[PDB]
Amino acid sequence: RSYQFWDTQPVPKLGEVVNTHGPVEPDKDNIRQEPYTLPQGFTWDALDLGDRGVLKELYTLLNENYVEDDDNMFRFDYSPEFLLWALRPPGWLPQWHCGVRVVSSRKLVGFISAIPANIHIYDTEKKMVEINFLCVHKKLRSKRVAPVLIREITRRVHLEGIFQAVYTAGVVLPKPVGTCRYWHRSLNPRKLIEVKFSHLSRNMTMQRTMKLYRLPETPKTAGLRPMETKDIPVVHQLLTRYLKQFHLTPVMSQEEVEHWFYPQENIIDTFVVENANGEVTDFLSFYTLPSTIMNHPTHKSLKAAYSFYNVHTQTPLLDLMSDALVLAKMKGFDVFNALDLMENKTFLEKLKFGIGDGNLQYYLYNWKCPSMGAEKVGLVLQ
Ligand SMILES: CCCCCCCCCCCCCC(=O)SCCNC(=O)CCNC(=O)[C@H](O)C(C)(C)COP(=O)(O)OP(=O)(O)OC[C@H]1O[C@@H](n2cnc3c(N)ncnc32)[C@H](O)[C@@H]1OP(=O)(O)O
Ligand SMILES: Cc1nn(C)c(C)c1N(C)S(=O)(=O)c1c(Cl)cc(CCCN2CCN3CCC[C@@H]3C2)cc1Cl
Ligand SMILES: [Mg+2]
Repeated sequence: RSYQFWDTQPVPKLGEVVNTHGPVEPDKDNIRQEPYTLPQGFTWDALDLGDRGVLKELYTLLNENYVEDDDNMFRFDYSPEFLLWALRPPGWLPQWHCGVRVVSSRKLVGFISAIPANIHIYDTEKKMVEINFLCVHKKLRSKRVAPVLIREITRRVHLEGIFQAVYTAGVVLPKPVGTCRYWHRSLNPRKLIEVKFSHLSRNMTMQRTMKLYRLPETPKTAGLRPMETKDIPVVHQLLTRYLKQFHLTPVMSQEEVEHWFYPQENIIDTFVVENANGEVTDFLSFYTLPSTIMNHPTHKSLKAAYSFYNVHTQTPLLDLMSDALVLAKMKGFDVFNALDLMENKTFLEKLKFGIGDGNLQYYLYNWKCPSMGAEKVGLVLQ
């Protein structure tokens, strides 16, 4: 595919060999003050997610027009409260919640977001942004609106003095820094087979499959408990030290650790291991993101838990993730999803995860560096 838009952007070309490390173009010392022109009848609007009505409008846009599987059976159902968690971390800016509205009706038909993040990439730490929730309403598709959204968020980020970004997508664009693969652990195999997320091996029965994926009723690790306020510093310490081994990671402040890990029901779960000495030595975490199930008579929503950050120093990772599955099961999740990044390959096959179809490509904007294997990627975006 010849990339009409992406060929114009400061990113390496697909199949460019990259032996260097650094920006593609210099920081811009003058920035376009005027928003990019949209097609006639549409206008920019910064979305105040503190206005419940506006948040609801965004919820609806994404609920109806965001990412679907290739067979149009599932669509992500990001909740309003989840969207607040994902889009208002420390340093969030209202101008980086970038909406497109119809002029006449004010209907929300487009969105893109940036949130700030300090990013470690090989031997460099840079203040960057993370781009997510790029969404164009189905009736506006293939009219070149996404490039305008990308240029406009780029402009708004440039105005704040930031010249690099990190982002992920299911599609191949110039040029991935790394490629990960989704893996899936059945928790409720009957429902997953009923809704055609999984399929029964012609070998096996339903009772056999349920027996195969059965988990204990309680976790095995000594002194596992939910994260509490007093754990914020040590969770930060554990995460900071653990992430140094990977080549692409966030560098979180203690306030960011609080934001991303402190438990919020139906959004983010974090459990810490406090040993017999009273020291916190490990933690596991996973976020809540259901998918709407289209066209099934009895089942309307697929409850999925997503592996977030799991830090081990004294508990074996295999055991940590076993307890993660048990906890997810207890809370009523149908499936536990995880990528093959960080050290996840050490446990996926052993804990009966099955490999999915979807790839997640990782990208940097305006940063040229060698690509890395999935096991060196240490960043998880919602
Ligand atoms: C320094 C600061 C920098 C900040 C910015 C950093 C970069 C941020 C980049 C964004 C990070 C997003 C992170 C996420 O949120 S990934 C999730 C993306 N969202 C969805 O998949 C939801 C469902 N799909 C849609 O809403 C639309 O189909 C979208 C909006 C995806 C495309 O709209 P539409 O279908 O109406 O297409 P068009 O005619 O307007 O535009 C076609 C052009 O756009 C290129 N395209 C297609 N898909 C993607 C994609 N996922 N990332 C980047 N580019 C993409 C495509 O190759 C083509 O360019 P080229 O092939 O001609 O070159
Ligand atoms: C049950 C279900 N519901 N939906 C909606 C889907 C697709 C399924 N599957 C069938 S799946 O196997 O679970 C699966 C698959 Cl095929 C592909 C992907 C690629 C995710 C794309 N990115 C773009 C970037 N964004 C920022 C970080 C992630 C986010 C989304 C994810 C999954 Cl989760
Ligand atoms: Mg379009």
